[PDB]
Amino acid sequence: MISGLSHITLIVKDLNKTTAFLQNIFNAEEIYSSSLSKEKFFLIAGLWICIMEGDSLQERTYNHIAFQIQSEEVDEYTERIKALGVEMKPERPRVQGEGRSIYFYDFDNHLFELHAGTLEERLKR
Amino acid sequence: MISGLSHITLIVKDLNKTTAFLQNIFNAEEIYSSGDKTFSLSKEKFFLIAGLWICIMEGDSLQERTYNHIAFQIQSEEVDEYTERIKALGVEMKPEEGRSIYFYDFDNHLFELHAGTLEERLKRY
Repeated sequence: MISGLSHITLIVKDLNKTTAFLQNIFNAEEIYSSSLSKEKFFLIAGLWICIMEGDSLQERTYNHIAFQIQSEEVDEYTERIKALGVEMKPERPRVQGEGRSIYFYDFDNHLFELHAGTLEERLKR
Repeated sequence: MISGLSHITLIVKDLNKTTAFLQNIFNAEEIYSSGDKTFSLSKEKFFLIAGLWICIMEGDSLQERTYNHIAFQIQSEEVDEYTERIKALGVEMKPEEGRSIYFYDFDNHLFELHAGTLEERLKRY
């Protein structure tokens, strides 16, 4: 059986610029630096994230990872995002029981979500 | 502060096919299903995999394959097993015994099953 999540790997054109983005917004903790290729490992809220430098670029889509935050934190995270001038999506339509979320991109078409809801709340079906 | 992973969202062209894929390889557990075509409401399902909340929505598949990917953890003893398990589903596998397995679903998503922990990966001290 699957024990759980091992890690998430992302490809970016500029590793040092992405590093700063991760360290600033997600308080990412760099735990490794290159090797087969140029890469860095970060710990983000317990999750092992791998960033590799490459010219590969996925077209933008709703395929994304979302991190858990608290409702009372949506505004502060919003100010933080605006400050770095990163691109933010507008309010997405949602149903009752679906908490607030903010969406923004990195520099390589990676959509990230900060969700203030709980799976339990969305199970009023 | 970001407390952790909320969920992972994947867009697929055919949920039924993808569902079976998730069930056969990851023992994915379906816990939610919505959608109503006569009401112009696209379908989506929520799955639990080794405790992780995974969301699937119907839409276009990635139009190209990249190295960005999600890696799930397993045991070294289970590598040969999953290798065969995945081969039996007929999906493409990257030959890249063994410590890590790479393969695509039906929508150009690259998955990895990885044996070994973060600690193990960074033992070089």
